[PDB]
Amino acid sequence: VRHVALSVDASEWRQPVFKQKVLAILRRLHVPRWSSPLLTPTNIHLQKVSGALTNAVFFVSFNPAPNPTSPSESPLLTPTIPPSDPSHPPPLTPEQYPHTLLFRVYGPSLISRSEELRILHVLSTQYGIGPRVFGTFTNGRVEEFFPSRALTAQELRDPIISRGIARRMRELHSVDLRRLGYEQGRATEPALWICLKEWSEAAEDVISSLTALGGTLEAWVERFSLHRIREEVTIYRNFVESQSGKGNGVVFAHNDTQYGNLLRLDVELPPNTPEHCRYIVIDFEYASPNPRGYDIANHFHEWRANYHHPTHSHSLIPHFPYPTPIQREDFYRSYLSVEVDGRNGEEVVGKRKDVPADKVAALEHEVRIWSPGCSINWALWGLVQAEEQVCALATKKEGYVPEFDYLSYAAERLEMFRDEAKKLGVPL
Amino acid sequence: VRHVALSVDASEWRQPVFKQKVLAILRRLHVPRWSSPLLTPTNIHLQKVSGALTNAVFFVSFNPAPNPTSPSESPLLTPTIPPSDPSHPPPLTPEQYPHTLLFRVYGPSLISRSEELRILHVLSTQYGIGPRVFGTFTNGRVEEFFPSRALTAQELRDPIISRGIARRMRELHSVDLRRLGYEQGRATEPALWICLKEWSEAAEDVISSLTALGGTLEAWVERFSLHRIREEVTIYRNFVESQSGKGNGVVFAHNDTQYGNLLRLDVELPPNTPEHCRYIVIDFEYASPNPRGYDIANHFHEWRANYHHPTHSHSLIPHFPYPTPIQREDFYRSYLSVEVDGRNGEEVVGKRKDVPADKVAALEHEVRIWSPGCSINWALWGLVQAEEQVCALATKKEGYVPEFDYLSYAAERLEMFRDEAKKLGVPL
Ligand SMILES: [Cl-]
Ligand SMILES: [Cl-]
Ligand SMILES: [Cl-]
Ligand SMILES: [Cl-]
Ligand SMILES: [Cl-]
Ligand SMILES: [Cl-]
Repeated sequence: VRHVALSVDASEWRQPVFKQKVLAILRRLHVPRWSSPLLTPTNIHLQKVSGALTNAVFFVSFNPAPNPTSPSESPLLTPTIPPSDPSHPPPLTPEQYPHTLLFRVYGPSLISRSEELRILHVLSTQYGIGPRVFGTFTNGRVEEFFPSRALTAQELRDPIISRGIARRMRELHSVDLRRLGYEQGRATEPALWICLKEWSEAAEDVISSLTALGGTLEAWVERFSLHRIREEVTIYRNFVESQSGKGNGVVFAHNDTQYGNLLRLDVELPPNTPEHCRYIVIDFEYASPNPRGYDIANHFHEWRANYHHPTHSHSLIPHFPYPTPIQREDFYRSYLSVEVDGRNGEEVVGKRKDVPADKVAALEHEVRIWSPGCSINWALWGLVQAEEQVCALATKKEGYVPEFDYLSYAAERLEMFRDEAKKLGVPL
Repeated sequence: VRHVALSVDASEWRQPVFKQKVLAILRRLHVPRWSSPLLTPTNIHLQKVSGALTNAVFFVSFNPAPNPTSPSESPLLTPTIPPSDPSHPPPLTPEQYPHTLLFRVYGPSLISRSEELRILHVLSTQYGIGPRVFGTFTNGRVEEFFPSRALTAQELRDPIISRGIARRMRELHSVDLRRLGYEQGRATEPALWICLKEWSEAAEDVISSLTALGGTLEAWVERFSLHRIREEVTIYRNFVESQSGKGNGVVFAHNDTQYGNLLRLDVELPPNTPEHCRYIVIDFEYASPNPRGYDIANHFHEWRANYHHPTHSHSLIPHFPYPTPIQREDFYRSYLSVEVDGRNGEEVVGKRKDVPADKVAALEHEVRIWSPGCSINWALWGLVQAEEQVCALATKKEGYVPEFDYLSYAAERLEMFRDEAKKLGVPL
């Protein structure tokens, strides 16, 4: 995998130097067509993909005009081709136009990028999962963009799309964890527990600024009793491990199947290939060993929309419905109808009706047991993202309005955890 | 440009070993996606493109099914995706499916392949012309196929398509011949003359088997007086060089713009990009320095269809009409409305109406002067392809029926030459 030792400043993406540095990276990576010596940075049609939280993602597609386009924001959707100047054609004919790319810029940060790269490499070459990476640069990487778009929240409950999502996760979960570097395989410890320990310690660092001020803000931390969380994780963990239906260890989980990381491929499928195969999962930033019921339960929470992803303060929280018992069963049947022979890797697909009911009900129990974990997971993740809001609140920076209210985000998910855990049977 | 030292036997293209060797070449070339270790030769959906004469050309596209498809013949047209087996999916999801390739296998043989490669490299990197070559093997090369199809004979006279063809040739002709290795630039000797000398000497070798037998076959050679051709080339050459309107030296000519080497690109063009830009020229096997009027006159002859390309004996010779004076003028206006600044390479496109009439009429005279050359060119090329038919005739191989009647092909074009040259003014 090719590498170039150059960086971009994502905060400068609206400036010409950004296109100059992008082009330099594409040339040194020998990205085809983009490396043509006949092009210059003005040929970069640049868009920032909205809804990314941690990292900045950009579309890079071909601008045929002699003068540059202004950079704009856009959703995750195949860029429209910008107009040309008929009197000053580009130096290439259309079959040579450069293809569209995803240009990922890392923020600061789970798994490392160097380990994420090695995993992505195994996933693609041994299991046929993941994007084509043209190369990496100092703080990001460059990927092929296949024409496609993100799903909507409404599309998660479509039975055909839901069926495809269940298939793709099953395919993810059939990856041999040993090939990824986890020596213990299915007996590896769930990444959930390590995430709750690290983020609860960081959460404590963040909210100590509120406590130290006393008064109002300390009262807020006490109203939502944020210090007893460690004592509530441990009680929940002891209940889970004490369950016989907790599942057989862990699998390679995506851990973040919100609709923004689910793609509809814009492609003509082969004859007989089912409609639900045009759907795939993207963005493995959070992927790691976890119980399969955790990954699935997380997806079901994501039916409600803006579960992991926070809501902007100027928008209404979506609130789509959680899947009913039969929609979850449709999901399980689709999920379990796919078997991958571990010896040779062959995938065989069977009828959903032939899945046995004890297998379907056992998976439901797994989901039920791991589902509260997803909420405390994102709750503690929320308190960590609140570092900046807290720092402002503690300083009383005039006129500050946070882009996301992560404090409220965390309270809400913490109460989701406490409530689902109580109704599950956890003595919290 | 990557290279692998392996060969294929094009005569074995219907056999499994052919797919095995194709896959081996794609891996060693590191063709993306095709190099995936999850694929095998049964994933090669293989088609032989019809209408190739010298060399064998194959489509290589993705077969998703566990069992191989049978190899078939096909025209130059984007292969349909063959059906999959829903119970045994391919090991890749659709965004990873390998793209379609052109797999060219050379026959025996103008310019060399090693020089053709260096020229193709200059044409692509400095002028934006030509195919993306993934790599070469011992007797061929592997190219990207962009979705597209060959034109039909009927489409050559469509004013929009004709306009695009004229543009693309102008763009070809603006190439600096010095960048291609021809030190003398526009003063380089026309390749026509070297082709007529070499092929007339080979023609003589071929037809000497007919003469040596006497009787019938010698009478045939005398009926079409094939020995006085050298004396007729020289007379025609002295008339041409004596013309003041012969044009200003030579340009990089394609020399073979039959409809089979003209492509309609299947692509969504940028806004404001004119319809005729979806048309391009392919296959540079015959390209070389020649007078621009020669290349254009050759294209006009090709309006009649099956000019260069022979007709199969079981088919009727097409016989579409030659372009009228105004269709040729439409062609000249479109051709001359494009200027490429030689200093910096910028292309500017103007209105066809603003082309001056003296420039249009001067180009017509160039075409008229060089047009008989095209017929003697293909006539002598025909006598050379007749080696095998003559060898059979001279042996009286029982039941022999030639795939193409090259002897008749050559007589016909030789009389086209003699007739157009007489009506031009050549004392032949
Ligand atoms: Cl590509
Ligand atoms: Cl163009
Ligand atoms: Cl399939
Ligand atoms: Cl490609
Ligand atoms: Cl598939
Ligand atoms: Cl244009």
